[PDB]
Amino acid sequence: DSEERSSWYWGRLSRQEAVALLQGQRHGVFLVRDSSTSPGDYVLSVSENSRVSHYIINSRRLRIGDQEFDSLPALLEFYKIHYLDTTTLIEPVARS
Ligand SMILES: [Cl-]
Ligand SMILES: [Cl-]
Repeated sequence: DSEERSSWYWGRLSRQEAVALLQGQRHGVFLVRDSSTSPGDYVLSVSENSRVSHYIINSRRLRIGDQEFDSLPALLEFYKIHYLDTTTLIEPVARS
């Protein structure tokens, strides 16, 4: 009913732009961007291991590795609770 402030979703953001935003952020700081190469898919970018990880989300059916979810919020919630490689999702990257 009411529009929300922009948060974790950045639409069609390049990998380079995602890195610019996330490099140096505390581990678990993240965003989601549209796939640059595969219409319909997404990428979860997250500060991790002192660098930036980019997890491919393949598409009510969203798959990351061997884990499937029925929505992006569900996927993000799952990885707030469960580790990816070395981090969980903590919070969306802040906007200037
Ligand atoms: Cl950290
Ligand atoms: Cl931030």
